[PDB]
Amino acid sequence: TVAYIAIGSNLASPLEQVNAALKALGDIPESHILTVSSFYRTPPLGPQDQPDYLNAAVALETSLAPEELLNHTQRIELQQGRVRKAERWGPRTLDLDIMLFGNEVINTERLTVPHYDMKNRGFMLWPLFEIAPELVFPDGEMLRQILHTRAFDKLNKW
Repeated sequence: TVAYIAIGSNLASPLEQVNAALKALGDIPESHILTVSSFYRTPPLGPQDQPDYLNAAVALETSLAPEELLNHTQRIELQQGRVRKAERWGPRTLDLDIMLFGNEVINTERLTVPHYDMKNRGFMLWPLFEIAPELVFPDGEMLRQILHTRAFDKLNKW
């Protein structure tokens, strides 16, 4: 199998925060680094001030349970996905959501393979477009079919 995971960090370090999930995504048991797009850099929020939204795509070979695979990444996000700051570490900056899970669909109260928030974003589809520009979503949708229908502004590489 193979689950398309994403990577989002709210830090401004040389892949110092992404490196944590990068190796952890491949550290997920029953899987192993199969593919990983490049790191992007979407502009801020506009009115306020959002950091370098480093959005990347991944293609792990996780044969685990969509819920466990979710707990795994989520575990790395909270376990080894937090910034350090003296004796008072920071919040969770490491992000890793299962954009997809091979060719299946859940959409349950606990699961949601067809990343309910990937077919409506302009910073989560591009990364996947760098490894699966023609990703045929489980339900049938196409990553390209969404980028062409919305024409989301491309993002620069971090």
